[PDB]
Amino acid sequence: TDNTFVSGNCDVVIGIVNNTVYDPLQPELDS
Amino acid sequence: TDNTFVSGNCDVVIGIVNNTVYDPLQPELDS
Repeated sequence: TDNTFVSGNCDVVIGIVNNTVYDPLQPELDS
Repeated sequence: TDNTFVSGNCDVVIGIVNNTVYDPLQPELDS
């Protein structure tokens, strides 16, 4: 999430691909 | 907080206005 920005939806961009975007706040939830 | 930067106080800038700055970390800590 720090290296990318969320804009629009996935049905707009032409050629978009699916991949897992790492979120650094998720593993911190266990604290 | 990610789209803005914290500098100085509110008594310096001329024309500053009051609003609610959304912190994405609030729902993460509550969840």
